[PDB]
Amino acid sequence: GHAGTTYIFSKGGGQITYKWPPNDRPSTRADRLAIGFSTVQKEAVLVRVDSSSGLGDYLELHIHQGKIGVKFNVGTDDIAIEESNAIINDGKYHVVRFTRSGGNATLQVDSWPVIERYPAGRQLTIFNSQATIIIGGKEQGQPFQGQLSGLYYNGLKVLNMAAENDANIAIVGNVRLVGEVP
Repeated sequence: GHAGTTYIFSKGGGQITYKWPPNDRPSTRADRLAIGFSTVQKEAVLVRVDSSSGLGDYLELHIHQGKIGVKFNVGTDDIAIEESNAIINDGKYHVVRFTRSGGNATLQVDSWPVIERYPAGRQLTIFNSQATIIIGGKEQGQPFQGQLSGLYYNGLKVLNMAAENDANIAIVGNVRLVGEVP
């Protein structure tokens, strides 16, 4: 079930943006991303994390032809990792956990076998100077429809922050906070 803070993204789509303060853009050797979701779409971007202007570095969580996947870049190539064995756009709740460690990565859904990716060509290590976490895919032209919950990225429980009106968060379009239980 949808755990913690939760948002519905509906018809038309919307977007939740976190902006690090200018002087506090982190650079990491390793990344941990986890998010609960539910949707029936074939195509959508759920979470995208971008490095500042002038750098190519990015990390993107998306659904392509029904399957959840991450694609990322740290100076070298685009690296894709995907759970290709099971459609995940069946409208039920699923958790996806992503790990990055240099150019290598892992991905796990609910509790299916862990998927490992090791780019055969050697990659750089650092996600440089992270500037924004964008949630909802509205910008990248592939807007999410459904529920997102329990977003975790490198310490930052980004959905809870939005619910607490963190000064560094901006919410736009058809995005609504799910209330609490009785």
